[PDB]
Amino acid sequence: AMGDKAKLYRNISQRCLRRGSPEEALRYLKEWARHEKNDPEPLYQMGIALANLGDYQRAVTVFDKVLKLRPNHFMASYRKGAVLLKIKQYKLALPVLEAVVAAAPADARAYYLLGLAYDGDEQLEKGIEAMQKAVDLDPEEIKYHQHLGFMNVRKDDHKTAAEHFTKVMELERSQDS
Amino acid sequence: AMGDKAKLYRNISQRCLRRGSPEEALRYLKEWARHEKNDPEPLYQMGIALANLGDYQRAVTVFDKVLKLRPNHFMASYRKGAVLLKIKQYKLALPVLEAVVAAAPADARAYYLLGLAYDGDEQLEKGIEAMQKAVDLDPEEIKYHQHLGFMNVRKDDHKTAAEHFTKVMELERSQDS
Amino acid sequence: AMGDKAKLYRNISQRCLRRGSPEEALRYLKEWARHEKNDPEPLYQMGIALANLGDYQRAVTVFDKVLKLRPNHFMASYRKGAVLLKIKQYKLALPVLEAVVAAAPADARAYYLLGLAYDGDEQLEKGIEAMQKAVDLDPEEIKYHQHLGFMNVRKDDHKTAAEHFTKVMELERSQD
Repeated sequence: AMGDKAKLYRNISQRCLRRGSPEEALRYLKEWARHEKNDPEPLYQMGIALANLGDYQRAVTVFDKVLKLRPNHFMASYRKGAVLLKIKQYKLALPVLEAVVAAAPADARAYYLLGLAYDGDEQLEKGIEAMQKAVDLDPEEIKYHQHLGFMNVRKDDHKTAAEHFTKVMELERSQDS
Repeated sequence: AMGDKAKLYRNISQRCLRRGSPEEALRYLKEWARHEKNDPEPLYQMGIALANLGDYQRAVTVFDKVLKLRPNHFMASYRKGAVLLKIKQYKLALPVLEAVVAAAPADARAYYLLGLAYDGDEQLEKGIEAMQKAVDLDPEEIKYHQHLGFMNVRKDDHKTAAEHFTKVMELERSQDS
Repeated sequence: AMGDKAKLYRNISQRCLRRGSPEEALRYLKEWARHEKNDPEPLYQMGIALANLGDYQRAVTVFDKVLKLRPNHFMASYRKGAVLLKIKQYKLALPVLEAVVAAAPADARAYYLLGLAYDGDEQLEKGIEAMQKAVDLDPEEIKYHQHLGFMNVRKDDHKTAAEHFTKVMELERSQD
Protein backbone atom coordinates (compact mmCIF):
# COMPACT_ATOMS: atom_id res chain seq x y z
CA ALA A 1 0.00 0.00 0.00
CA MET A 2 2.93 2.33 0.70
CA GLY A 3 4.00 3.74 -2.77
CA ASP A 4 7.62 3.75 -4.06
CA LYS A 5 7.83 7.52 -3.85
CA ALA A 6 6.93 7.46 -0.15
CA LYS A 7 9.54 4.71 0.50
CA LEU A 8 12.14 6.86 -1.22
CA TYR A 9 11.38 10.13 0.51
CA ARG A 10 11.09 8.33 3.84
CA ASN A 11 14.49 6.89 3.23
CA ILE A 12 16.16 10.20 2.37
CA SER A 13 14.36 11.84 5.30
CA GLN A 14 15.84 9.33 7.64
CA ARG A 15 19.35 9.94 6.40
CA CYS A 16 19.02 13.70 6.88
CA LEU A 17 17.70 13.26 10.48
CA ARG A 18 20.51 10.77 11.30
CA ARG A 19 23.26 13.09 9.91
CA GLY A 20 21.53 15.70 12.20
CA SER A 21 20.24 18.27 9.59
CA PRO A 22 16.52 18.72 10.30
CA GLU A 23 16.12 21.66 8.01
CA GLU A 24 16.84 19.48 4.99
CA ALA A 25 14.82 16.58 6.25
CA LEU A 26 11.73 18.75 6.39
CA ARG A 27 11.82 19.30 2.68
CA TYR A 28 11.65 15.52 2.12
CA LEU A 29 9.07 14.88 4.84
CA LYS A 30 6.82 17.31 3.00
CA GLU A 31 7.19 15.07 0.02
CA TRP A 32 6.50 11.89 1.84
CA ALA A 33 3.40 13.63 3.17
CA ARG A 34 2.40 14.69 -0.30
CA HIS A 35 2.37 11.09 -1.48
CA GLU A 36 0.93 9.35 1.55
CA LYS A 37 -1.55 12.01 2.44
CA ASN A 38 -3.52 10.83 5.45
CA ASP A 39 -0.52 8.81 6.88
CA PRO A 40 0.34 10.37 10.16
CA GLU A 41 3.97 9.30 10.39
CA PRO A 42 5.50 11.92 8.07
CA LEU A 43 3.52 14.59 9.84
CA TYR A 44 4.72 13.22 13.13
CA GLN A 45 8.34 13.35 11.95
CA MET A 46 7.81 16.98 10.72
CA GLY A 47 6.71 17.72 14.22
CA ILE A 48 9.87 16.30 15.69
CA ALA A 49 11.92 18.22 13.08
CA LEU A 50 10.25 21.52 13.67
CA ALA A 51 10.75 21.10 17.47
CA ASN A 52 14.50 20.48 17.05
CA LEU A 53 14.77 23.64 14.92
CA GLY A 54 13.09 25.60 17.70
CA ASP A 55 10.07 26.45 15.49
CA TYR A 56 7.81 25.48 18.36
CA GLN A 57 4.50 27.00 17.42
CA ARG A 58 4.54 25.28 14.03
CA ALA A 59 5.46 21.97 15.68
CA VAL A 60 2.34 22.26 17.83
CA THR A 61 0.33 22.80 14.69
CA VAL A 62 1.75 19.73 12.98
CA PHE A 63 1.22 17.57 16.04
CA ASP A 64 -2.39 18.70 15.92
CA LYS A 65 -2.63 17.52 12.33
CA VAL A 66 -1.31 14.17 13.54
CA LEU A 67 -3.85 14.06 16.42
CA LYS A 68 -6.67 14.81 14.00
CA LEU A 69 -5.82 11.64 12.17
CA ARG A 70 -5.09 9.57 15.31
CA PRO A 71 -6.63 11.09 18.41
CA ASN A 72 -4.86 8.67 20.75
CA HIS A 73 -1.41 8.97 19.20
CA PHE A 74 0.58 8.57 22.31
CA MET A 75 3.85 10.05 21.20
CA ALA A 76 2.24 12.98 19.34
CA SER A 77 0.68 14.04 22.64
CA TYR A 78 3.87 13.52 24.67
CA ARG A 79 5.78 15.63 22.23
CA LYS A 80 3.13 18.33 21.94
CA GLY A 81 2.94 18.47 25.75
CA ALA A 82 6.68 18.85 25.88
CA VAL A 83 6.71 21.79 23.50
CA LEU A 84 3.70 23.51 25.03
CA LEU A 85 5.74 23.44 28.24
CA LYS A 86 8.97 24.80 26.63
CA ILE A 87 6.92 27.73 25.29
CA LYS A 88 5.39 28.34 28.75
CA GLN A 89 1.78 27.56 27.70
CA TYR A 90 1.13 25.65 30.93
CA LYS A 91 -2.70 25.59 31.03
CA LEU A 92 -2.82 24.00 27.63
CA ALA A 93 -0.05 21.48 28.45
CA LEU A 94 -1.81 20.14 31.59
CA PRO A 95 -4.63 18.15 29.97
CA VAL A 96 -2.22 16.75 27.32
CA LEU A 97 0.44 15.63 29.78
CA GLU A 98 -2.21 14.30 32.14
CA ALA A 99 -3.38 12.18 29.17
CA VAL A 100 0.22 10.93 28.65
CA VAL A 101 0.62 9.87 32.25
CA ALA A 102 -2.74 8.04 31.97
CA ALA A 103 -1.35 6.02 29.00
CA ALA A 104 2.17 5.49 30.36
CA PRO A 105 1.85 5.60 34.12
CA ALA A 106 5.31 4.20 34.77
CA ASP A 107 7.07 6.90 32.82
CA ALA A 108 9.00 9.23 35.06
CA ARG A 109 9.80 11.72 32.36
CA ALA A 110 6.10 12.24 31.74
CA TYR A 111 5.35 12.89 35.41
CA TYR A 112 8.34 15.26 35.51
CA LEU A 113 6.97 17.22 32.59
CA LEU A 114 3.57 17.23 34.28
CA GLY A 115 5.06 18.52 37.49
CA LEU A 116 6.85 21.33 35.64
CA ALA A 117 3.52 22.18 34.04
CA TYR A 118 1.62 22.33 37.31
CA ASP A 119 4.41 24.46 38.78
CA GLY A 120 4.19 26.90 35.88
CA ASP A 121 0.44 27.26 36.44
CA GLU A 122 1.01 28.06 40.12
CA GLN A 123 -0.56 24.86 41.37
CA LEU A 124 2.43 24.09 43.51
CA GLU A 125 1.15 21.15 45.59
CA LYS A 126 0.14 19.34 42.44
CA GLY A 127 3.58 19.91 40.92
CA ILE A 128 5.17 18.35 44.03
CA GLU A 129 2.79 15.37 43.86
CA ALA A 130 3.83 14.82 40.20
CA MET A 131 7.52 15.36 40.60
CA GLN A 132 7.56 13.03 43.58
CA LYS A 133 6.00 10.35 41.40
CA ALA A 134 8.86 10.95 38.92
CA VAL A 135 11.42 10.62 41.71
CA ASP A 136 9.77 7.40 42.98
CA LEU A 137 9.63 5.95 39.47
CA ASP A 138 13.33 6.77 38.81
CA PRO A 139 15.27 7.59 41.96
CA GLU A 140 18.63 7.75 40.32
CA GLU A 141 17.76 10.89 38.33
CA ILE A 142 19.27 14.08 39.77
CA LYS A 143 16.98 16.40 37.81
CA TYR A 144 13.89 15.22 39.73
CA HIS A 145 15.32 15.62 43.23
CA GLN A 146 16.59 19.02 42.17
CA HIS A 147 13.18 20.32 41.09
CA LEU A 148 11.54 18.87 44.20
CA GLY A 149 14.13 20.90 46.04
CA PHE A 150 13.28 24.14 44.32
CA MET A 151 9.59 23.47 44.56
CA ASN A 152 9.98 23.20 48.31
CA VAL A 153 12.00 26.41 48.26
CA ARG A 154 9.05 28.29 46.77
CA LYS A 155 6.77 26.82 49.41
CA ASP A 156 9.10 28.47 51.94
CA ASP A 157 9.84 25.06 53.50
CA HIS A 158 13.63 25.21 53.48
CA LYS A 159 14.04 22.21 55.77
CA THR A 160 12.72 19.74 53.19
CA ALA A 161 14.40 21.54 50.31
CA ALA A 162 17.73 20.87 51.95
CA GLU A 163 16.88 17.16 52.38
CA HIS A 164 16.19 16.92 48.67
CA PHE A 165 19.37 18.79 47.87
CA THR A 166 21.61 16.82 50.24
CA LYS A 167 20.41 13.91 48.13
CA VAL A 168 21.17 15.86 44.95
CA MET A 169 24.71 16.08 46.21
CA GLU A 170 25.00 12.42 47.33
CA LEU A 171 24.01 11.52 43.79
CA GLU A 172 26.42 13.98 42.02
CA ARG A 173 29.25 12.55 44.11
CA SER A 174 28.69 8.83 43.40
CA GLN A 175 28.38 9.62 39.62
CA ASP A 176 32.03 10.84 39.54
CA SER A 177 32.91 7.81 37.24
CA ALA B 1 57.22 48.56 -5.30
CA MET B 2 54.93 47.26 -2.55
CA GLY B 3 56.32 48.88 0.53
CA ASP B 4 57.09 47.57 3.89
CA LYS B 5 54.02 48.60 5.82
CA ALA B 6 51.81 46.82 3.28
CA LYS B 7 53.97 43.67 3.41
CA LEU B 8 53.63 43.73 7.16
CA TYR B 9 49.93 44.28 7.48
CA ARG B 10 49.37 41.78 4.68
CA ASN B 11 51.37 39.27 6.64
CA ILE B 12 49.51 39.83 9.91
CA SER B 13 46.23 39.75 8.06
CA GLN B 14 47.01 36.41 6.62
CA ARG B 15 47.85 34.98 10.02
CA CYS B 16 44.57 36.16 11.46
CA LEU B 17 42.56 34.64 8.55
CA ARG B 18 44.48 31.31 8.84
CA ARG B 19 43.89 31.08 12.63
CA GLY B 20 40.20 31.68 11.66
CA SER B 21 39.54 35.10 13.37
CA PRO B 22 38.16 37.40 10.67
CA GLU B 23 37.15 40.14 13.02
CA GLU B 24 40.77 40.83 13.90
CA ALA B 25 41.99 40.47 10.34
CA LEU B 26 39.74 43.24 9.26
CA ARG B 27 41.51 45.73 11.42
CA TYR B 28 44.77 44.91 9.66
CA LEU B 29 43.29 44.73 6.16
CA LYS B 30 42.11 48.30 6.72
CA GLU B 31 45.67 49.22 7.30
CA TRP B 32 46.99 47.41 4.29
CA ALA B 33 44.38 49.31 2.33
CA ARG B 34 45.44 52.59 3.94
CA HIS B 35 48.97 52.10 2.69
CA GLU B 36 48.31 50.59 -0.74
CA LYS B 37 45.29 52.69 -1.56
CA ASN B 38 44.11 51.77 -5.06
CA ASP B 39 45.31 48.11 -4.70
CA PRO B 40 42.29 45.91 -4.93
CA GLU B 41 43.60 42.89 -3.07
CA PRO B 42 43.10 44.20 0.51
CA LEU B 43 39.63 45.34 -0.36
CA TYR B 44 38.96 41.92 -1.84
CA GLN B 45 40.11 40.25 1.34
CA MET B 46 37.94 42.64 3.42
CA GLY B 47 35.08 41.40 1.37
CA ILE B 48 35.88 37.81 2.08
CA ALA B 49 36.20 38.66 5.80
CA LEU B 50 32.97 40.53 6.01
CA ALA B 51 31.15 37.67 4.29
CA ASN B 52 32.48 35.14 6.75
CA LEU B 53 31.31 37.34 9.63
CA GLY B 54 27.86 37.48 8.06
CA ASP B 55 28.01 41.22 7.53
CA TYR B 56 26.70 40.66 4.00
CA GLN B 57 25.51 44.08 2.95
CA ARG B 58 28.87 45.57 3.80
CA ALA B 59 30.67 42.78 1.88
CA VAL B 60 28.68 43.69 -1.18
CA THR B 61 29.77 47.26 -0.72
CA VAL B 62 33.44 46.35 -0.52
CA PHE B 63 33.24 44.03 -3.49
CA ASP B 64 31.84 46.97 -5.40
CA LYS B 65 34.84 49.01 -4.39
CA VAL B 66 36.97 46.23 -5.81
CA LEU B 67 35.05 46.08 -9.08
CA LYS B 68 35.34 49.87 -9.46
CA LEU B 69 39.10 49.33 -9.57
CA ARG B 70 38.97 46.13 -11.70
CA PRO B 71 35.72 45.81 -13.49
CA ASN B 72 36.43 42.24 -14.68
CA HIS B 73 37.71 40.98 -11.34
CA PHE B 74 36.50 37.47 -11.72
CA MET B 75 36.52 36.44 -8.08
CA ALA B 76 35.07 39.67 -6.78
CA SER B 77 32.06 38.99 -8.98
CA TYR B 78 31.78 35.39 -8.00
CA ARG B 79 31.79 36.29 -4.34
CA LYS B 80 29.44 39.24 -4.69
CA GLY B 81 27.04 37.01 -6.57
CA ALA B 82 27.24 34.45 -3.84
CA VAL B 83 26.42 36.91 -1.17
CA LEU B 84 23.64 38.62 -3.17
CA LEU B 85 22.06 35.16 -3.33
CA LYS B 86 22.45 34.44 0.40
CA ILE B 87 20.66 37.68 1.16
CA LYS B 88 17.84 36.83 -1.34
CA GLN B 89 18.55 39.67 -3.77
CA TYR B 90 18.07 37.43 -6.77
CA LYS B 91 17.39 39.96 -9.55
CA LEU B 92 20.75 41.63 -8.82
CA ALA B 93 22.58 38.32 -8.48
CA LEU B 94 21.57 37.06 -11.97
CA PRO B 95 23.55 39.46 -14.13
CA VAL B 96 26.61 39.00 -11.88
CA LEU B 97 26.47 35.20 -11.86
CA GLU B 98 25.71 35.18 -15.58
CA ALA B 99 28.99 37.12 -15.96
CA VAL B 100 30.89 34.56 -13.88
CA VAL B 101 29.61 31.63 -15.91
CA ALA B 102 30.67 33.53 -19.04
CA ALA B 103 34.23 33.82 -17.70
CA ALA B 104 34.36 30.30 -16.17
CA PRO B 105 32.01 28.15 -18.17
CA ALA B 106 33.26 24.90 -16.81
CA ASP B 107 32.60 25.78 -13.22
CA ALA B 108 29.73 23.76 -11.78
CA ARG B 109 29.51 25.78 -8.63
CA ALA B 110 28.86 28.97 -10.60
CA TYR B 111 26.11 27.28 -12.56
CA TYR B 112 24.62 26.04 -9.32
CA LEU B 113 24.55 29.47 -7.80
CA LEU B 114 23.01 30.78 -11.05
CA GLY B 115 20.33 28.11 -10.94
CA LEU B 116 19.49 28.99 -7.35
CA ALA B 117 19.26 32.66 -8.38
CA TYR B 118 16.89 31.95 -11.26
CA ASP B 119 14.79 29.79 -8.98
CA GLY B 120 14.55 32.57 -6.43
CA ASP B 121 13.37 34.98 -9.12
CA GLU B 122 10.64 32.57 -10.16
CA GLN B 123 12.17 31.74 -13.43
CA LEU B 124 11.95 28.06 -12.94
CA GLU B 125 12.84 26.68 -16.39
CA LYS B 126 15.93 28.77 -16.42
CA GLY B 127 16.94 27.50 -13.02
CA ILE B 128 16.58 23.90 -14.22
CA GLU B 129 18.69 24.72 -17.31
CA ALA B 130 21.47 26.09 -15.09
CA MET B 131 21.32 23.40 -12.44
CA GLN B 132 21.38 20.74 -15.09
CA LYS B 133 24.59 22.29 -16.43
CA ALA B 134 26.02 22.05 -12.97
CA VAL B 135 25.03 18.38 -12.74
CA ASP B 136 26.54 17.70 -16.12
CA LEU B 137 29.76 19.45 -15.21
CA ASP B 138 30.07 17.57 -11.89
CA PRO B 139 27.83 14.51 -11.71
CA GLU B 140 29.19 13.23 -8.41
CA GLU B 141 27.82 16.18 -6.46
CA ILE B 142 24.67 15.28 -4.47
CA LYS B 143 23.68 18.91 -3.87
CA TYR B 144 22.97 19.46 -7.59
CA HIS B 145 20.80 16.40 -8.13
CA GLN B 146 18.93 17.31 -5.00
CA HIS B 147 18.03 20.84 -6.17
CA LEU B 148 17.10 19.52 -9.61
CA GLY B 149 14.76 17.24 -7.72
CA PHE B 150 13.13 19.98 -5.75
CA MET B 151 12.93 22.19 -8.80
CA ASN B 152 10.96 19.51 -10.58
CA VAL B 153 8.77 19.17 -7.44
CA ARG B 154 7.77 22.83 -7.80
CA LYS B 155 6.97 22.28 -11.44
CA ASP B 156 4.51 19.60 -10.23
CA ASP B 157 6.45 16.93 -12.22
CA HIS B 158 6.89 14.37 -9.48
CA LYS B 159 7.95 11.63 -11.90
CA THR B 160 11.24 13.35 -12.80
CA ALA B 161 11.80 14.60 -9.26
CA ALA B 162 11.88 11.00 -8.06
CA GLU B 163 14.38 10.08 -10.83
CA HIS B 164 16.67 12.80 -9.58
CA PHE B 165 16.20 11.76 -6.01
CA THR B 166 16.69 8.03 -6.64
CA LYS B 167 20.04 9.21 -7.91
CA VAL B 168 20.49 11.30 -4.79
CA MET B 169 20.13 8.11 -2.83
CA GLU B 170 22.40 5.97 -5.06
CA LEU B 171 25.09 8.59 -4.47
CA GLU B 172 24.57 8.85 -0.64
CA ARG B 173 24.90 5.06 -0.43
CA SER B 174 28.15 4.69 -2.39
CA GLN B 175 29.73 7.55 -0.33
CA ASP B 176 29.29 5.36 2.79
CA SER B 177 31.50 2.59 1.19
CA ALA C 1 29.58 30.82 62.27
CA MET C 2 29.05 29.53 58.65
CA GLY C 3 26.06 27.19 58.84
CA ASP C 4 25.11 23.92 57.25
CA LYS C 5 22.66 25.17 54.64
CA ALA C 6 25.24 27.72 53.38
CA LYS C 7 27.98 25.05 53.24
CA LEU C 8 25.65 22.89 51.19
CA TYR C 9 24.43 25.47 48.67
CA ARG C 10 27.98 26.80 48.35
CA ASN C 11 29.08 23.29 47.57
CA ILE C 12 26.43 22.69 44.93
CA SER C 13 27.10 26.14 43.51
CA GLN C 14 30.72 25.34 43.02
CA ARG C 15 29.95 22.10 41.18
CA CYS C 16 27.63 23.91 38.79
CA LEU C 17 30.26 26.60 38.05
CA ARG C 18 32.99 23.95 37.56
CA ARG C 19 30.83 21.87 35.15
CA GLY C 20 30.34 25.28 33.36
CA SER C 21 26.53 25.87 33.77
CA PRO C 22 26.15 29.33 35.33
CA GLU C 23 22.43 29.49 34.87
CA GLU C 24 21.94 26.63 37.32
CA ALA C 25 24.54 27.89 39.74
CA LEU C 26 22.66 31.13 40.11
CA ARG C 27 19.66 29.36 41.57
CA TYR C 28 21.86 27.93 44.31
CA LEU C 29 23.86 31.12 44.92
CA LYS C 30 20.52 32.80 45.60
CA GLU C 31 20.05 30.23 48.30
CA TRP C 32 23.43 30.62 49.80
CA ALA C 33 22.72 34.33 49.89
CA ARG C 34 19.34 33.70 51.56
CA HIS C 35 21.02 31.88 54.42
CA GLU C 36 24.16 33.99 54.88
CA LYS C 37 22.55 37.34 54.23
CA ASN C 38 25.20 40.05 54.65
CA ASP C 39 28.01 37.70 53.46
CA PRO C 40 29.43 39.20 50.35
CA GLU C 41 30.87 36.08 48.78
CA PRO C 42 27.64 34.62 47.35
CA LEU C 43 26.72 37.98 45.95
CA TYR C 44 30.18 38.27 44.44
CA GLN C 45 29.77 34.82 42.83
CA MET C 46 26.34 35.84 41.46
CA GLY C 47 28.16 38.71 39.86
CA ILE C 48 30.62 36.50 38.15
CA ALA C 49 27.77 34.19 37.03
CA LEU C 50 25.64 36.94 35.62
CA ALA C 51 28.62 38.36 33.72
CA ASN C 52 29.37 34.94 32.13
CA LEU C 53 25.73 34.71 31.01
CA GLY C 54 26.07 38.13 29.36
CA ASP C 55 23.47 39.68 31.71
CA TYR C 56 25.83 42.61 32.26
CA GLN C 57 23.57 45.29 33.71
CA ARG C 58 22.37 42.95 36.43
CA ALA C 59 26.01 41.96 37.19
CA VAL C 60 26.87 45.58 37.78
CA THR C 61 23.93 45.79 40.18
CA VAL C 62 25.07 42.77 42.17
CA PHE C 63 28.65 43.94 42.31
CA ASP C 64 27.28 47.13 43.76
CA LYS C 65 25.50 45.13 46.46
CA VAL C 66 28.86 43.53 47.22
CA LEU C 67 30.60 46.94 47.35
CA LYS C 68 27.96 48.29 49.74
CA LEU C 69 29.00 45.53 52.19
CA ARG C 70 32.76 45.84 51.49
CA PRO C 71 33.69 49.14 49.94
CA ASN C 72 37.24 48.10 49.16
CA HIS C 73 36.40 44.71 47.74
CA PHE C 74 39.24 44.61 45.30
CA MET C 75 37.87 41.94 42.95
CA ALA C 76 34.36 43.27 43.01
CA SER C 77 35.71 46.52 41.58
CA TYR C 78 37.95 44.89 39.05
CA ARG C 79 35.02 42.82 37.75
CA LYS C 80 32.59 45.72 37.76
CA GLY C 81 35.09 47.81 35.91
CA ALA C 82 35.55 45.06 33.35
CA VAL C 83 31.81 44.82 32.68
CA LEU C 84 31.21 48.59 32.58
CA LEU C 85 33.83 48.62 29.84
CA LYS C 86 32.31 45.66 27.91
CA ILE C 87 28.99 47.59 27.95
CA LYS C 88 30.72 50.78 26.70
CA GLN C 89 29.98 52.85 29.83
CA TYR C 90 33.49 54.32 29.81
CA LYS C 91 33.01 57.40 32.06
CA LEU C 92 31.75 55.22 34.85
CA ALA C 93 34.47 52.57 34.39
CA LEU C 94 37.38 55.07 34.69
CA PRO C 95 37.19 55.86 38.42
CA VAL C 96 36.63 52.14 39.25
CA LEU C 97 39.59 50.95 37.11
CA GLU C 98 41.76 53.75 38.37
CA ALA C 99 40.97 52.41 41.89
CA VAL C 100 41.99 48.86 40.87
CA VAL C 101 45.31 50.05 39.48
CA ALA C 102 45.87 51.93 42.75
CA ALA C 103 45.41 48.68 44.66
CA ALA C 104 47.25 46.41 42.23
CA PRO C 105 49.80 48.55 40.50
CA ALA C 106 51.75 45.68 39.06
CA ASP C 107 48.75 44.17 37.30
CA ALA C 108 49.01 44.57 33.52
CA ARG C 109 45.52 43.47 32.88
CA ALA C 110 44.15 46.28 35.03
CA TYR C 111 46.15 48.88 33.20
CA TYR C 112 45.01 47.37 29.88
CA LEU C 113 41.41 47.65 30.88
CA LEU C 114 42.10 51.19 32.06
CA GLY C 115 43.68 52.10 28.73
CA LEU C 116 40.73 50.73 26.81
CA ALA C 117 38.45 52.83 29.02
CA TYR C 118 40.36 56.05 28.44
CA ASP C 119 40.36 55.32 24.72
CA GLY C 120 36.60 54.82 24.72
CA ASP C 121 36.18 58.21 26.46
CA GLU C 122 38.28 59.89 23.78
CA GLN C 123 41.17 60.68 26.11
CA LEU C 124 43.65 59.11 23.78
CA GLU C 125 46.94 60.22 25.36
CA LYS C 126 45.86 58.80 28.69
CA GLY C 127 44.93 55.54 26.99
CA ILE C 128 48.40 55.28 25.51
CA GLU C 129 50.00 56.04 28.90
CA ALA C 130 47.94 53.16 30.51
CA MET C 131 48.45 50.69 27.74
CA GLN C 132 52.16 51.37 27.73
CA LYS C 133 52.23 50.54 31.43
CA ALA C 134 50.53 47.28 30.57
CA VAL C 135 53.08 46.47 27.90
CA ASP C 136 55.93 47.39 30.29
CA LEU C 137 54.47 45.24 33.03
CA ASP C 138 53.96 42.27 30.63
CA PRO C 139 55.95 42.60 27.40
CA GLU C 140 55.19 39.09 26.12
CA GLU C 141 51.49 39.85 25.68
CA ILE C 142 50.49 40.50 22.01
CA LYS C 143 47.19 42.07 22.93
CA TYR C 144 48.83 45.12 24.50
CA HIS C 145 51.26 45.88 21.69
CA GLN C 146 48.37 45.50 19.34
CA HIS C 147 46.22 48.06 21.04
CA LEU C 148 49.15 50.43 21.35
CA GLY C 149 49.45 50.08 17.62
CA PHE C 150 45.87 50.94 16.93
CA MET C 151 45.95 53.76 19.42
CA ASN C 152 48.79 55.28 17.48
CA VAL C 153 46.86 54.74 14.26
CA ARG C 154 44.05 56.93 15.55
CA LYS C 155 46.58 59.57 16.53
CA ASP C 156 47.55 59.59 12.84
CA ASP C 157 51.14 58.65 13.81
CA HIS C 158 51.59 55.69 11.48
CA LYS C 159 55.35 55.48 12.00
CA THR C 160 55.05 54.39 15.65
CA ALA C 161 52.04 52.19 15.00
CA ALA C 162 54.17 50.17 12.61
CA GLU C 163 56.91 49.82 15.24
CA HIS C 164 54.36 48.39 17.65
CA PHE C 165 52.96 46.09 15.00
CA THR C 166 56.38 44.88 13.74
CA LYS C 167 56.70 43.76 17.32
CA VAL C 168 53.23 42.20 17.23
CA MET C 169 54.50 40.14 14.35
CA GLU C 170 57.87 39.21 15.96
CA LEU C 171 55.88 37.89 18.89
CA GLU C 172 53.26 35.93 16.79
CA ARG C 173 56.17 34.25 14.95
CA SER C 174 58.15 33.09 17.98
CA GLN C 175 54.89 31.67 19.50
CA ASP C 176 53.49 29.24 16.82
